[PDB]
Amino acid sequence: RAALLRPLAETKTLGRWDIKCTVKGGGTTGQVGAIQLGISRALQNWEPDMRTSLRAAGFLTRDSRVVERKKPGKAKARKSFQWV
RNA sequence: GAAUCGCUAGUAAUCGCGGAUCAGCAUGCCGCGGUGAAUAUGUACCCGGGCCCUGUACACACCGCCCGUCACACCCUGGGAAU
Repeated sequence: RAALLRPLAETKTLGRWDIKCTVKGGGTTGQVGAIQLGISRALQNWEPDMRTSLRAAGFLTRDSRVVERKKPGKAKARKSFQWV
């Protein structure tokens, strides 16, 4: 909740807007991030003037750390068995 | 225990979920997603690889070649009393 309210604890006393939302897929941190960045998209009600206040702190871009798959042979994407 | 192994950001660690072969079956394997950091001093060190510059009796290429005593067999030869 604190995480999803930071996106508007700047240049907004919270007393100006309404958000009707929805989210699916993934997990507890995935969904919260998804909602956060959706708000970050739709903060374009004032289009050419809010990305000013936003990009500075970094409230615009996705976390492109999408999970790294499992390769063969190993037991994970970087873990490896033990040779002697 | 000595040691020794695995890893530099969605990774480590754990969380389960899903296949596989198959009537009967996974602590195994393959895949998928949840959550999720430590640390970047960098080539000093052991380590590993390359360069090129020197030295080599090595070329099966140093786990290489290789010397010497002793134990062993055959062969040849010297000294040697006395002849």
